[PDB]
Amino acid sequence: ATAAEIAALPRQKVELVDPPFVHAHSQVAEGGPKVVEFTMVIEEKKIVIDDAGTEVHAMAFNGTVPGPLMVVHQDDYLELTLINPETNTLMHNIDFHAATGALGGGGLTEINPGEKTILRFKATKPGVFVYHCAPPGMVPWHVVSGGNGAIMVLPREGLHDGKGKALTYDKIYYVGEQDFYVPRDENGKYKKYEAPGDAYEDTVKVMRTLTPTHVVFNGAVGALTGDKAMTAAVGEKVLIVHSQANRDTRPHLIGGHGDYVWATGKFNTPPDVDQETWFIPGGAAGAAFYTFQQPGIYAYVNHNLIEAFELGAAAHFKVTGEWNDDLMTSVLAPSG
Amino acid sequence: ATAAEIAALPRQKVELVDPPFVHAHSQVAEGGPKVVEFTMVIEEKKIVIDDAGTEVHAMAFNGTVPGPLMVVHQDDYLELTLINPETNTLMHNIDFHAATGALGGGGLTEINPGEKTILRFKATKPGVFVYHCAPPGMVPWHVVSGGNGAIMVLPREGLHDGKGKALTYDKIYYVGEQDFYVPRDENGKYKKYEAPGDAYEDTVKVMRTLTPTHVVFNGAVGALTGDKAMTAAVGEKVLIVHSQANRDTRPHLIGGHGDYVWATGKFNTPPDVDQETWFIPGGAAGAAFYTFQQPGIYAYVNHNLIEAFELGAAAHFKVTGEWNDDLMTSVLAPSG
Amino acid sequence: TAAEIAALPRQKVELVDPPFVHAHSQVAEGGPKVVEFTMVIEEKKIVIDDAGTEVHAMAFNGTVPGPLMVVHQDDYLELTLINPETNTLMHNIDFHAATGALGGGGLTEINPGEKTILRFKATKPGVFVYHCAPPGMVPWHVVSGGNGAIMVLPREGLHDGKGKALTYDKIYYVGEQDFYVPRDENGKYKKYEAPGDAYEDTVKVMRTLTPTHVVFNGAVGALTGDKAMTAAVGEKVLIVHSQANRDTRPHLIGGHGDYVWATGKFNTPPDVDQETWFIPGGAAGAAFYTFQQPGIYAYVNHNLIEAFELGAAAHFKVTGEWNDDLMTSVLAPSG
Ligand SMILES: [Cu+]
Ligand SMILES: [Cu+]
Ligand SMILES: [Cu+]
Ligand SMILES: [Cu+]
Ligand SMILES: [Cu+]
Ligand SMILES: [Cu+]
Ligand SMILES: [Cu+]
Ligand SMILES: [Cu+]
Ligand SMILES: [Cu+]
Repeated sequence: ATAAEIAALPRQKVELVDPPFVHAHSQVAEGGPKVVEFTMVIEEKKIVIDDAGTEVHAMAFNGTVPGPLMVVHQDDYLELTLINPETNTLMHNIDFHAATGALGGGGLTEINPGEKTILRFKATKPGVFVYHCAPPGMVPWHVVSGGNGAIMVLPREGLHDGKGKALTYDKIYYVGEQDFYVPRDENGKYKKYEAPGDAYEDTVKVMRTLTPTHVVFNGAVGALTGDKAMTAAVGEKVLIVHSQANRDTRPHLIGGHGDYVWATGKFNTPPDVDQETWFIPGGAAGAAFYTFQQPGIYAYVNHNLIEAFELGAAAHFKVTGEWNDDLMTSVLAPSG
Repeated sequence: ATAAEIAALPRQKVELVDPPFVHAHSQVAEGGPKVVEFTMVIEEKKIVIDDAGTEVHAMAFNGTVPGPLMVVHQDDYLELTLINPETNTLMHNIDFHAATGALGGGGLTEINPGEKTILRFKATKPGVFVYHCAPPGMVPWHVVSGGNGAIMVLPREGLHDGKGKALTYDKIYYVGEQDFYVPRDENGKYKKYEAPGDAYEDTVKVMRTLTPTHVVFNGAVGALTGDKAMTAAVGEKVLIVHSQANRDTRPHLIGGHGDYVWATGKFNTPPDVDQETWFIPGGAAGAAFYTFQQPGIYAYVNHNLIEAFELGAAAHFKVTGEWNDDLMTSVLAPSG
Repeated sequence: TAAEIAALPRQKVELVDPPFVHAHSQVAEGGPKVVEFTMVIEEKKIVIDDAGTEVHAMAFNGTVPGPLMVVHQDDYLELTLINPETNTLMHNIDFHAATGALGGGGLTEINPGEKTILRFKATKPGVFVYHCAPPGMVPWHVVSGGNGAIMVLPREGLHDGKGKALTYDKIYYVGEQDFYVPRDENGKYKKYEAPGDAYEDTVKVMRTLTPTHVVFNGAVGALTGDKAMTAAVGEKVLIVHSQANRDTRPHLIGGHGDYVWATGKFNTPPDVDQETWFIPGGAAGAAFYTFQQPGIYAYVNHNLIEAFELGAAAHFKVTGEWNDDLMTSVLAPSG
């Protein structure tokens, strides 16, 4: 399309919602290509990531870790207004893995505090894709400070399986998985800082060990458990988008499966089926489609169980409905 | 299916065999759906995991690390009797990745010492699947103490390749791979403990490093070597089921290939072909099919070669038969 | 038959250093050939970073990684492997592409002052690791750089899932190396007189499973600056990537993998529209991309700590015209 042609396209302004929720959208595309507009402010904020009061200087797209999921369709234009507020201390930018050229938008979106930019890219490829901050000289530091999220580029005709049967989700959740590298003192205590810059040297030392101190969902230990558990009902079709901008993960729905899993996150690559545990490399997002069959609490985990139950990479689903004794039954309950 | 229909189904009681062997089964299902019955006693026991005599307090399904492979067909019911003897000190349970609901069975199988339980589940999806102990609050500790195994749910029609050709193995082996985290003293020598509980806090410390001290097949360094080497012959078709309940692995047959590899372990997902090295994420089982073409010794390894040759993740095959100079020949043997 | 093999054409090929690849045709020309290669194993000190950090490398053909060898399915690869009397160690070679004798390693154990010639039939199409593998010292030889890759092209060249021909304009080979360099008490990398002096200290670092360096083409920044890879808008590029010991996750920052044989095997259909692909330790993968935008791209292991802190970052410098349909700055950074 020409510049004049793009300028003629319908503009639709989208209002983002916080992970793990996803803003309103249509699975099948509404008419021809549109310029879908989003705005996010990059917020620098202290976050507490565990019950010990451990702090991280987070870089939060739209105020969250991870930043929110943006949903467009293949061949829409994603037009992001990105804003760096005056109260911030650092330059920030954005690399969209979905985009083509200028380091994913990174080379065109470098904003100092008090600056804004507007980037437009054509979403030519269907899938779930990571985005992250990537300032030259400080790339992994910003990323492991929570400066990442994802987008979903839906096929204009919605999702399908390998064979062409439509796959339509009733619910969609976005899990952003985060590896943190929090410096400790000589007593094994996590250190605190009064400015993001103050933690830099200490953090880089920990980063180089390639061993995170915490691995969490939605920015904290227990962020997606208890009250903040994701919800479903027996018979509901759920899509779980999962991203990790820096480090590998192996998602697993304990009590469930991934009926269809785009493990690479790309919708033109046919999904794997009947998955127990899938694998998403650092720097990617994946998506799993499941229909719930049993009510109760599920644990959705990074299935390195040390990472899940020692380091924080565990979420819950709360599922309502009738128990199915055909699928599973206790023939003899625990007894002498 | 109703309770009355299931009650009407035939029962078979299977005798489990120790890994790497697999109990007598048929690849193609004989008859309609059965209720397949297994019994396992969990043993808390001291095991030696290397030639130095390093010991671990293991949690051992059926007394072995890994626990034995259970084999059923799709839409069979698996009915496990699980026994926690009174000589044990901890509660145990079981999560079948093959199963649907109650945390894979974990929520219905919490047994204290002196207790037993019977769990039935419908095997709705064909593939190889991990099972493991998963007691709330102590999940990874039990798993990395050896408390894991696998099952195989064969399609009723046996195995096929991606494209409708039947694949029939002559023999099957199950390689359970285990990451162990053994505390060291101030001179780097492995510590021993009187009771399982004594080791807990030191072991958690090593676990948090995400660096296993040992990575072994069938419970110990070199367990599948010497007169315990796996065997085949030229022309023989071998299925190799491989599981890792906690940590990623990258299986490789040195001198051979994976002709068909269900790297995700799920038989409705078409296998990769002509593989050098496949990838099995932590919390999953995979399976490779190979037809041996050359006689001699092969090493079957996790192809992080440090993990293979320093940490313990190497097995051998001894293969009998005639050498094929077409496939490979020494034109000029090592000479001055 | 014996005569049929004996009668097949023999052809000598000259190797070139990574990231470049020797002359080859994508579509096989004629029937099966015996393609002849020669490599001299060089034990040599190499510098791997900007602080002058040294490794006693084992370098097939004098390079880390060793060079890419290219043949076609059902060709034979016939390698003459030479271990100079000036070397101190025995070496051999395991071809993951080959069948038997531990990939060739059991037939190629050559002491200093020896050579050997190995022939194998390249029965399966794909990119495959090769590495040194002396019994009992396998990982030490591999993490000292003694590894490379080969490509076994389908006789009919590459195809997509629908069997449409994929023809590259150029090919690069990125060999990724995990190094495990000992440090003294003050955190300074140690140096050693002979390779064997470093053995015990090196194995200690190896057991932490934590590399000190993760590099492309044998050194931090080897494929950046005046040594960036190059392309033009519209140009079709195959990037072959190997890691003989440790997982990696390649990502073309600014680009994609249009077709990615993540397993490296050409009979396994490629994944498409890839953001970041995954290559397990002990394998090679291949990605096909058609550049759409000019500029600098970063080609990385997308554990960004490995990429930017440990060395796993390369560049592409791409010429041609910007495409505003694909991407445009609507409002440039402004106060
Ligand atoms: Cu940034
Ligand atoms: Cu940032
Ligand atoms: Cu990225
Ligand atoms: Cu247990
Ligand atoms: Cu347990
Ligand atoms: Cu599990
Ligand atoms: Cu060597
Ligand atoms: Cu050696
Ligand atoms: Cu190898």
